[PDB]
Amino acid sequence: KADYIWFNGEMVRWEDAKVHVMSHALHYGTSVFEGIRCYDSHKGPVVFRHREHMQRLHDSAKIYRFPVSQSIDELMEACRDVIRKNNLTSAYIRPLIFVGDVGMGVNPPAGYSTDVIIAAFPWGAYLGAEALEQGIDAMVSSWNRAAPNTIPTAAKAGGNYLSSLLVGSEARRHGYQEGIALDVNGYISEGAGENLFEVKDGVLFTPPFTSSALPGITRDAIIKLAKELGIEVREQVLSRESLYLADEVFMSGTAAEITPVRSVDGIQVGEGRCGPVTKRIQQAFFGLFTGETEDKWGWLDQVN
Amino acid sequence: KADYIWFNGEMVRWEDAKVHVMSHALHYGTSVFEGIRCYDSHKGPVVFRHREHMQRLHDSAKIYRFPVSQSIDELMEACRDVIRKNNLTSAYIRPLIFVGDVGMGVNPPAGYSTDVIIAAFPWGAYLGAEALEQGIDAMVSSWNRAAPNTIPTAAKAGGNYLSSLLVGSEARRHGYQEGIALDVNGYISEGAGENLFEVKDGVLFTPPFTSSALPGITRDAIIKLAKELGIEVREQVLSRESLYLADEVFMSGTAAEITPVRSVDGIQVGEGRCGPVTKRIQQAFFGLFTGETEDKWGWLDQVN
Amino acid sequence: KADYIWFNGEMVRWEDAKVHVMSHALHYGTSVFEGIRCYDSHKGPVVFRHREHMQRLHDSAKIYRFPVSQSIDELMEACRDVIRKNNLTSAYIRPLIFVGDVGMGVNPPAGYSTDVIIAAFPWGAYLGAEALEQGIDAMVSSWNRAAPNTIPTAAKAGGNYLSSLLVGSEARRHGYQEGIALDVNGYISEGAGENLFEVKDGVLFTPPFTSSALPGITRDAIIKLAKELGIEVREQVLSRESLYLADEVFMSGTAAEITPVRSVDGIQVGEGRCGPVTKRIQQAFFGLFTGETEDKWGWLDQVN
Amino acid sequence: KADYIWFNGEMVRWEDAKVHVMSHALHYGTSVFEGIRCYDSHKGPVVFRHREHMQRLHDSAKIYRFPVSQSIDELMEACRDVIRKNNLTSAYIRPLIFVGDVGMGVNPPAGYSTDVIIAAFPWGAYLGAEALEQGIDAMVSSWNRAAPNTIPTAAKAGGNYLSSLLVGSEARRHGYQEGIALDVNGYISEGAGENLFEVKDGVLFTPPFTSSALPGITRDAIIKLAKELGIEVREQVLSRESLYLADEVFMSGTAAEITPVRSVDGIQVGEGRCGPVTKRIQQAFFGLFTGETEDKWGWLDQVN
Amino acid sequence: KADYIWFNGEMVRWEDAKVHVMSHALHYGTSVFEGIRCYDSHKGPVVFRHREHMQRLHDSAKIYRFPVSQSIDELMEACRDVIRKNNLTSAYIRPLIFVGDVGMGVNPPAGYSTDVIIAAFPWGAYLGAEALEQGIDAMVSSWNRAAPNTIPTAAKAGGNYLSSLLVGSEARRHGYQEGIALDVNGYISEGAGENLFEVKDGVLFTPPFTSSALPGITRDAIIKLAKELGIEVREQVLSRESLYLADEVFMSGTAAEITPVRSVDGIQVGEGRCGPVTKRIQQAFFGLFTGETEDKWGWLDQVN
Amino acid sequence: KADYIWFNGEMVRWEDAKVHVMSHALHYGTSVFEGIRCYDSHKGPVVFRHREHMQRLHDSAKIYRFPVSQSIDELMEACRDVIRKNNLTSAYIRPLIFVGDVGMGVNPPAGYSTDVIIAAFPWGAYLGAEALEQGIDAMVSSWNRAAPNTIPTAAKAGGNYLSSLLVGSEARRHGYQEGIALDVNGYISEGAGENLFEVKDGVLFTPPFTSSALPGITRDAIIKLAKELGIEVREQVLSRESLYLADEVFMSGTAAEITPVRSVDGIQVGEGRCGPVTKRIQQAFFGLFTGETEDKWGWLDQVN
Ligand SMILES: *Cc1c(COP(=O)(O)O)cnc(C)c1O
Ligand SMILES: *Cc1c(COP(=O)(O)O)cnc(C)c1O
Ligand SMILES: *Cc1c(COP(=O)(O)O)cnc(C)c1O
Ligand SMILES: *Cc1c(COP(=O)(O)O)cnc(C)c1O
Ligand SMILES: *Cc1c(COP(=O)(O)O)cnc(C)c1O
Ligand SMILES: *Cc1c(COP(=O)(O)O)cnc(C)c1O
Ligand SMILES: CC(C)CCC(=O)O
Ligand SMILES: CC(C)CCC(=O)O
Ligand SMILES: CC(C)CCC(=O)O
Ligand SMILES: CC(C)CCC(=O)O
Ligand SMILES: CC(C)CCC(=O)O
Ligand SMILES: CC(C)CCC(=O)O
Repeated sequence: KADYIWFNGEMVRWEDAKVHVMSHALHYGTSVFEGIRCYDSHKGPVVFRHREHMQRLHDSAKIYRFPVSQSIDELMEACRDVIRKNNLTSAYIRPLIFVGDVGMGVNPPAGYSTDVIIAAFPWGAYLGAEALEQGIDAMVSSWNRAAPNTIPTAAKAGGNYLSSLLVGSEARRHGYQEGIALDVNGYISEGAGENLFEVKDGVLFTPPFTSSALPGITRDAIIKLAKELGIEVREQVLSRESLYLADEVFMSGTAAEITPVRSVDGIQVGEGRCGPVTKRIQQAFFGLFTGETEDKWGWLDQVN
Repeated sequence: KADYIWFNGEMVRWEDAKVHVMSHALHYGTSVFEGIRCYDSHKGPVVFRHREHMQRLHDSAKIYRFPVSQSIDELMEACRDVIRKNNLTSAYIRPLIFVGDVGMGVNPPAGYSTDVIIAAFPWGAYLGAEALEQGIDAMVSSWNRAAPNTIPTAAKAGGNYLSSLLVGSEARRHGYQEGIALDVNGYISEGAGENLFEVKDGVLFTPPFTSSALPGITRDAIIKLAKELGIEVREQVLSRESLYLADEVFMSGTAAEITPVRSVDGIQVGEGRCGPVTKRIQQAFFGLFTGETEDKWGWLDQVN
Repeated sequence: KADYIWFNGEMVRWEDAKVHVMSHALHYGTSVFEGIRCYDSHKGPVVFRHREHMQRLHDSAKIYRFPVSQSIDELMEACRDVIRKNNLTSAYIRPLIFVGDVGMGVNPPAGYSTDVIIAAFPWGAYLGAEALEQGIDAMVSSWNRAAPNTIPTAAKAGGNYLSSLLVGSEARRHGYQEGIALDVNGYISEGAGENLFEVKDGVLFTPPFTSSALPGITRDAIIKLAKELGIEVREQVLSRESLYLADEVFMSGTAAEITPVRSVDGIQVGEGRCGPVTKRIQQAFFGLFTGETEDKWGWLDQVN
Repeated sequence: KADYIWFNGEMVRWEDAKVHVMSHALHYGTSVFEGIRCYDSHKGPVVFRHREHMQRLHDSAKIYRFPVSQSIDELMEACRDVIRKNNLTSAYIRPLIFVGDVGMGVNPPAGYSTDVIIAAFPWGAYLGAEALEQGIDAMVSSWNRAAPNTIPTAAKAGGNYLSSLLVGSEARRHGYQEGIALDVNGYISEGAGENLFEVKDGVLFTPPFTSSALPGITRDAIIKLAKELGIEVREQVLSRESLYLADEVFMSGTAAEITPVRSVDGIQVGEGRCGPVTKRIQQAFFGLFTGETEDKWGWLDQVN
Repeated sequence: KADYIWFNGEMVRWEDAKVHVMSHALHYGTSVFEGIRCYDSHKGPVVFRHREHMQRLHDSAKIYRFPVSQSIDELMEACRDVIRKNNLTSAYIRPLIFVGDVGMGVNPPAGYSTDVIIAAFPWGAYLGAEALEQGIDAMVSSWNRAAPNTIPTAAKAGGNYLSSLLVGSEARRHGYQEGIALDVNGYISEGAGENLFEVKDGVLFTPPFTSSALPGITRDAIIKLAKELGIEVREQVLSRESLYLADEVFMSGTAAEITPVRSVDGIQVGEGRCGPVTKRIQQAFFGLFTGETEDKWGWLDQVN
Repeated sequence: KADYIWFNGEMVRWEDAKVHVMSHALHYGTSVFEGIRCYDSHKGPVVFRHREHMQRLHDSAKIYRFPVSQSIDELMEACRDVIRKNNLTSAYIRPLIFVGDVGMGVNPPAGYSTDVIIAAFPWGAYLGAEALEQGIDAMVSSWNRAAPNTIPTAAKAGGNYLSSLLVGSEARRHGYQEGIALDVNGYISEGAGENLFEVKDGVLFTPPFTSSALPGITRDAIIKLAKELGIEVREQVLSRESLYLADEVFMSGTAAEITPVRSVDGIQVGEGRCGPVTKRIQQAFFGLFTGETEDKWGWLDQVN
């Protein structure tokens, strides 16, 4: 929780950010969202890969043809505003575009417009406080992720999350911290809400987008950092068994950051601790906020 | 629109039926809903297959493990209440169970409870005023319906509708009234929001639930009425070409009722008008509210 | 070979029935055809299920949207004409509608019309003289039949036959008489150019159309005859192994008529001879031309 | 149209290039063909990648086991002959090998031989005169391309085109210039008769042959030219959504040459005009016939 | 354990029934087996559906082309002998045909013969003592059963069980008594080593063999018993969610007999105890050994 | 055959290495094995990639959760011992870990242990004496290899071989030396018991592990050797037709070593003899045992 929320152009007090119960998105999952993080750094509060997330918000809405009034720059300025306004140095930002109080027909009437919301608030490690250091225990779920030409997995839309709910809850019900989903073909897709990486003989592996895996921005950052460290990266389809044969395995995401996976299905991964390559990558990633890692791509956007 | 909405046990003015913008269902599609119809009949206002719809509401919530405080009888009494309170003789009722203002984690915290809403209001023919008589022009969509073990198609959940949105909007964008989706295997599934039936040589055909088709209550009623009329019904997988070789084809649903399909992909179906078997079924269905058709199953629930 | 061929409305001498080498169908497989048989019977020459084949010719062209000038009755009269004209008592008739000398673009220009041809000539048993009595040796091919929503298997079109060529030639190259194809899922579809039936514990089994099997008219006749004989018929998906466990197995088609399969992949079927149920069915089928079997459906069309 | 056509070794007047209506290829799609282009250049008339096309003609025939009497050099000499004989400086050449007047059995009798035809004539831009400059509007088809082990997509055979007909006609029926087909898995295959390329962040992307995409010779030329220009090329499986997120997208083929795609499914691609990378490639391609681009591979075959 | 084992025609003492460690079956899973039960009844010791099991033994070996020296009658006689010789009144019999000490090449040399073994011994309820009365808790496995045309699921061969090991161990590792596997399409196949049945609205449902389910002999008996009791049986494909919506669910097998399933994935089935229809079937089944159920089919084979 | 076999830590005479007929592995395919080769070289008897094979033995058992008492070093020491003890200078070693005489339940009781066996003996070329020089004739099988998430293809387990038996026996039954299997998608997987390679335009191609191909150690060696020779290697999915268009094709495996394939399905590959690239690779491979090829990786383990 925080003080204000940007709602359609104006800062509104948290308690007043309400919407009608007949809002389209509540009944039909018609919304698109993003997960962005603001980190306190050596240059003060900074939003990580800000433009890239806002660009993806526009891309997700474009696929579903949701009209967006605000431009990427407007959304970026609004985001910074929310952080200053709430006096946050570090936080989790949540942009949400949704179809509001329009008719009850599945297809909204021509000429309608969407409601936009940007909320910021402090949020710790998604998979746990000690998760980044010690790693987590994952389980391969019995539920598969969406098939290729059904519900576009490249779009970060609300309705998609019924799948993540099923995958993740099943893992947690059995004592695990997160669940790993396979696609309809039986290959590794990704975790319930985070991308999956494997390390084998010093080489980094990740499933392509065609494995029903969302084009993670953290995923993209890791691939670029790895190339700077001189680590070979291979984007290819991975079998289920590969999880038991890999030297290391970890998950990535905005909320999950970079979490090591110490075991899968009760089978220990390597030494059962955070691996050496995962460590190098974590150090290089968090080094961006200390100044140890040079921001060569302009991933740090100053809030001021 | 109407005057009141049942919200968590009490009648609230329509305009005051608001919910926080950080409600789980707005971000993750975590909601379950129903479509029920109240018809003005020879016995006064009557809710069609009321218990069955409320039973399915509980079933959809059960699959996702959403806790429901209200029993089927409570929900039924609340439904009748909304209709009387709003002075409606005929209307479309919309029960909605959703995960409210709880955390932002995909998996709701233990001990949470859902919010329930029941709204009633007048609503005409989903596919058009003259649709029931003249029929509509459908198009086979380029988007497929959800694969079998991904997002359960037997549950009527909010997030599911991103698919119906894609299928339906594509058809309407090209001049058609509705779109027909095929499953991932290339077989007929159903319309964007209505079951599909075909008539060939006096025999009724419908895809099974395993074709990613939701277990329609109108679909079930039609199969039962058809058997009363002495019409053979075959529940089997159907190829795409069957739509072009069928003597008749129609759609079923609570909102769509029984709508004839006069053409598919520009190819005329039979005579290009409502067929004889579809006619028989329409008369038998609507006859329930006139008294011509005996309600042998107890499908009519008096509102009083 | 015979004397005349019906070509676009007029009887032309066989040798003169030529068409330009730039005819669309030669380059793009754009043609639809039928296989019909005329049998010498107790009522004289009679065409078997004449209207049904002509109706299917129209259906196949309809799916591909090929314009057909002739009506079903015109085509039927033309067919009878060809048989009388050539003095045939028994023969194989071959109706062929194809896209002729039009442009070279894949999609023919609007307003074009198709060329129609009807040729009749004597033709023995497709799988061999002794095949109907002793049976044949079949082999399951390594090539699969067309997937569901790619090239419609319900249409009897020319281009489809590249598949039948592959399936059938492979079997014959290895010493077998015919090849049996599986669909993309690994279930039994049908032979290269004939439907497949299995007999197990007195029950008849056949794959549905959804197994990429063409809706055979001989197949349909057998199903109806079987029901008259009090034989249970089950139209369901069949596994590959079922061919080794079945008591009997046979193929059906216009050209192949009813051919028993004595072995599959070197594994003998039952006694390695024509089975009892297959025999009953053959007797009932050929009995239609002797008068022993009453033509209750009007399958025999007199040529006069 | 032109004056002569090479038919089985000798130049025949166009109007006399006839074949019997009972030719195997008319009924069973048993033919293999090529699309070659002759360009007027700085070195006079020149056939683009002549040997490669004739080599593929032999390869397609080899897969189906069609006997070819003519060697690659004979076919090349005959091709040049047709161009000179018809006084063409620029034209579209169409080599066609087909199973002629042999029996009516699906499998041709042993010892048979095929008929060969080579026709040349002027032909403009396949997708339109202004298509190369302005680009076209494409639509993702509801029909999928052939599954992997059914009808070999690597062979350019006649029967294959029933699929291209379905995909292309559907697009044109809805106001689009061309249709893009997905494979049975739901991934991008290619256009109805042209390969598909996408540009994203300066990188070129194309589906592999395993996506049911024919090994285009223009496709191969573009990949080689791109590498000369220092553009990274990635041959990988592509999701349907990628078409909406791509900076640029274009089609390639002998008849279509290099056509930009300005929109897909009503969604604008980048700027809605020919993109910068597509431009570079177009200039480099057409530069071959001006002398600006050095023919390092020996792609230009002088007709003389 | 017992005193003797029938080994290649002769009664050998249990302790001496050894085979070389280089036996083909030990390295390549090349064996076929059966599970048969001998019950103490009102007619004394009786082997349940003896011939049917031995017939299936021959069928499984036939699929793999393993040569069997003994006829069905000899194997039945041998089975009865082992039961008498070991003084058993009730027991579990295990016939096993395997490729013995032959070469190390995958394909055994021509002219080889198999080794046959028949061991009998007392064996309680597979899923537990109180499992038949109380029911068990099942879990849907993350591992799928063999695809249709890979390793024939209709054959009861040794190598198949690597799959059952994976499915069953996963369930037991999480606190469940048995695991339920889905096929590659995402539909219900069966338990790790027992067929699956569902009861909904008084109707019995079971997946067909094409769902990668072995043709259970107990399954076949239940279907026939149910028809005697006037219970409708439907053999059709079932979705995963159906397990949560079913009134009752139970498993069948020789070793498992008829075990009720009180919960699936933590979701209670009906009342959480053995259901009414399951009970009727159990009573009818076990009634065969008391005389209450008339053996109309000749399922009880006297040992003497 | 040889004199001794290492059995659970002790050298036992060949004839005495027996196990009970009720051993779990005999009935359920519950075993894991390796194929290793000892070559007579310039440094004396040497085991090729010894550690890698023993490492994979542990990996296969780990996937199935079979407990292994011996460490990789103990197994390597045991392997060398057997070779010395049997006075072998060149041989084929066969390590086999299997579930022994434990209960008859599919899941072995907790606390059980496995039996380990290591047998060594002389063994010639798997596909024939002159196969390495002349090449073999292969056939594409009608049986497909295991689907992705069913029975893990990355594990070299006993039960897997029912598939290899079917694929290989079918080829041999038709006059071929080996069969090539496609996966469930219709793409090339590998031979019945050896990996598959293709050479096209001087480039090496091999299917990835996700094509249901086991991670061959010989396959891995060839890829590394090829990179040393400056030959481009591409690990990608391959279509069936690619076998007919390839310049060269060969198989790899411990027992098969490097065997050229001169024809596939009766279609000659290239020149019909061992190709140039295959030859270079063979010479480089066998050169390791002569000293001509430097062992840069430490692949040769001295027996002493
Ligand atoms: C958002 C998301 C991720 C993480 O992506 P980032 O862009 O790295 O935040 C991973 N998986 C799924 C399913 C997601 O929706
Ligand atoms: C609700 C629904 C239907 C219609 O079902 P009824 O129970 O008859 O209202 C059809 N298809 C989908 C996708 C639906 O959600
Ligand atoms: C025509 C055909 C048949 C036979 O059908 P009939 O209508 O019985 O002549 C069977 N299979 C295929 C592939 C066919 O095209
Ligand atoms: C011929 C063809 C192409 C274009 O290939 P080019 O060799 O470049 O002429 C593309 N797609 C299909 C289906 C084709 O047949
Ligand atoms: C043997 C078996 C069964 C049970 O079959 P019964 O003939 O009833 O003993 C069920 N499932 C599998 C996988 C089996 O092997
Ligand atoms: C063992 C095996 C191979 C060969 O692997 P190598 O490690 O090279 O011996 C190939 N295919 C299969 C199916 C195998 O089991
Ligand atoms: C809520 C998360 C599962 C998804 C967005 C993120 O990674 O922040
Ligand atoms: C909007 C509709 C598709 C909802 C279901 C119904 O009420 O029929
Ligand atoms: C030629 C045949 C394979 C097909 C048509 C028929 O059955 O007559
Ligand atoms: C008509 C075209 C699709 C043929 C291929 C080409 O010439 O490009
Ligand atoms: C272990 C069991 C699954 C074997 C088969 C049976 O007896 O039911
Ligand atoms: C029989 C062989 C396929 C076993 C593995 C090998 O040694 O290559």
